[PDB]
Amino acid sequence: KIEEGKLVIWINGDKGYNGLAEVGKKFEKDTGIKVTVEHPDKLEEKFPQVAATGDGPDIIFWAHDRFGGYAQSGLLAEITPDKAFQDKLYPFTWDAVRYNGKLIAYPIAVEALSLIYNKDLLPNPPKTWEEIPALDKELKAKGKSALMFNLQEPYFTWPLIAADGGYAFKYENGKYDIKDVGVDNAGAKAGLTFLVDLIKNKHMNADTDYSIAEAAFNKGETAMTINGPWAWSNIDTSKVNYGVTVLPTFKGQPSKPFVGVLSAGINAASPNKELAKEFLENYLLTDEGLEAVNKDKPLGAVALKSYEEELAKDPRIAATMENAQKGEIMPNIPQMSAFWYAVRTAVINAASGRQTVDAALAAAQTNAAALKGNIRVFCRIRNVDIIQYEAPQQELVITRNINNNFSNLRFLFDKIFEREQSNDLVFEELSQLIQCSLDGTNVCVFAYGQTGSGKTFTMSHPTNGMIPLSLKKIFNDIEELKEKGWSYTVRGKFIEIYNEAIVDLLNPKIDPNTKYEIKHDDIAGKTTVTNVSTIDIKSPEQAITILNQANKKHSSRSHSIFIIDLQGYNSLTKESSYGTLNLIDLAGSERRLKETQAINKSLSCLGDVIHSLNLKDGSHVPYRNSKLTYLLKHSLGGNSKTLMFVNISPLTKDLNETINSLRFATKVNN
Ligand SMILES: OC[C@H]1O[C@H](O[C@H]2[C@H](O)[C@@H](O)[C@@H](O[C@H]3[C@H](O)[C@@H](O)[C@@H](O[C@H]4[C@H](O)[C@@H](O)[C@@H](O)O[C@@H]4CO)O[C@@H]3CO)O[C@@H]2CO)[C@H](O)[C@@H](O)[C@@H]1O
Ligand SMILES: Nc1ncnc2c1ncn2[C@@H]1O[C@H](COP(=O)(O)OP(=O)(O)O)[C@@H](O)[C@H]1O
Ligand SMILES: [Mg+2]
Repeated sequence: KIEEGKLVIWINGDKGYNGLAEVGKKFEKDTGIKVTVEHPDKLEEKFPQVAATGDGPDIIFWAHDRFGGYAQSGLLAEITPDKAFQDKLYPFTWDAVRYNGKLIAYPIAVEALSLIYNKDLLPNPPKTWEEIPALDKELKAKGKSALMFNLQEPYFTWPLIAADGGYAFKYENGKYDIKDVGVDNAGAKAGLTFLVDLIKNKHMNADTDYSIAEAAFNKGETAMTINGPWAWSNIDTSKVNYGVTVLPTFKGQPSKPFVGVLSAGINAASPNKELAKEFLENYLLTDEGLEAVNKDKPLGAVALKSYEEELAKDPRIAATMENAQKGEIMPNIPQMSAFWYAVRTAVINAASGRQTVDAALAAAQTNAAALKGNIRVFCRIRNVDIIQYEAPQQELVITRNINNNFSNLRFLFDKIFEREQSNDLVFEELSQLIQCSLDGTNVCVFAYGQTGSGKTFTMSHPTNGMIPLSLKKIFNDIEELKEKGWSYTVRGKFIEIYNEAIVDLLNPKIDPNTKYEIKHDDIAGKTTVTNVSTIDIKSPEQAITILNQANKKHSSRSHSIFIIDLQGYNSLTKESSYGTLNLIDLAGSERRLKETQAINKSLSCLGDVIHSLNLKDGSHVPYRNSKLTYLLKHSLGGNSKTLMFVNISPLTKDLNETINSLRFATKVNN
């Protein structure tokens, strides 16, 4: 638990935490209340984790964008400033920390990105992004470079991506429309394409991160960088004469940075809430409190009117607010984290050359929007006492006549297939996902349910199972894409997981000590299993034959995984792609004890993993916990797409296992 009678504070490592610690010392000196300031890594991810338990800091600092999520999860206390105190802060800063009509944090300062330039290398910085390549060539001839900035965090790249029309959520009326996302529109593609072109032309390096960019600029090696107010003090102590100015325009339009309000929230589980308020209102949010923090790392444009007025003629702060005015305040809705995770992955994938700009943003768009989503769950009622069900719009309602009362259990699916609806109709939901794989976005297709429910019929029917149809579709699409300069190779692996052991179902290695280790490349997001044999697929018919034979050999008590790797190269654009389609026929889920124990653990872990992924909020994803999830790690996370068929029997006698299956389903569908 949290210690009553103390304050523990968490703030990010890039802010002036030593200055903040000074404030805590004054608070301790006056009140006897000890204040401890900490800057743990990934604290914005740890907070929701520990605070869910009733642990964590009394006070948490972060930009306002994260706080809506915390509030929706009940992790924050409503703050209670009176009107005399509210009047001391700008109204627009109070707006940033209001969620569902309630104030959920104290606003501290307004932050936006600006262009920072070396006045000696570059007396007249470029007004446009478009000039940068030529400027870089000139500087390179003096052993310098034009621009270096953090490319790992979408916060830094977004202003360019937004310039020509990109946006997170359409703003119409009160509400941000979580169904209208602007991540893959023409504006966003244009911006990201420009960024990627800079990298292709060697004006920037895909690997550049915060530390690299900072050392480069502060050492006088690059002429420009892009950063926020917190970075100024390190430049002050450097030898560089720098200026802070408006970001470059793109296609004549201003870059639009996301505007953040550094905010301080109170842990709902703190037994120190009144003390936290005294500290925040009477010590931090004062001229002297803010100056202590500001002198450590600059805050930007502070929320406190008196001190803001005092610093207003600082040209760096003026530049900050000009860029701010041109950008947009960040939404604080829980969905923002989904947005950020999605865009982070897209940018990294495009910038590194692993995926085209279009394909990267397409996948991020889907992950970030409340539409079809990344994880799709379907119920398939096998064709056939038959249970009494209705499938209204989609909802499954099962009615039991429990001697002698009427029970109605309800379950919500993306779609429900039932009597005689063919494999060809079901495959229409998987069909468009094939193009995703060809574009390098990974895909998993699971069939789940009790033995007899129809998993293998769905996945492996020799004419129209999901496997044969997927192979058929892949080859059709590959042929069409030749017209656009693409050539692809198709490789398959067929493996089985039984009681946690991997068996190559194609080439069963003979050495008894032969190991099948799952080995990830967390850089490229690739995975191989040591010693599993791969076949080069020349036709669907060929692969289907091999798989038919490989089967000629228990299946109901193990996972069967068919892994198709798609590798493309385009001779016209010189681009590359690597995508994986995983087709999984799961072990039966029905309730030999070793088998049973292992299956339950595996299936339960699968559900744990999918559920967390669906929260898209950064909760822990325990891939290690099973060979299945560990194997499929890089086709489950990121902007990967998953399809889950929950197969069920229509027989009254199977009602209990059907209900178990259906309950698993609602867990993974969120
Ligand atoms: O697993 C991947 C990574 O996940 C973690 O980072 C996430 C955050 O959890 C998300 O909250 C989000 O971050 C946003 C952030 O919310 C937003 O306020 C802004 O961050 C600025 C910040 O306002 C500013 O004050 C200053 O500190 O710089 C920040 C940017 O670095 O923008 C963020 C997005 O870039 O998204 C990220 C993922 O992109 C985790 O921390 C990472 O370690 C992890 O790699
Ligand atoms: N939707 C369906 N329509 C008609 N027959 C089916 C359907 N699903 C399964 N079957 C039949 O039921 C039997 C058992 O199905 P199967 O796919 O083996 O279940 P599981 O793999 O889940 O144990 C198979 O012989 C199959 O032909
Ligand atoms: Mg089967």
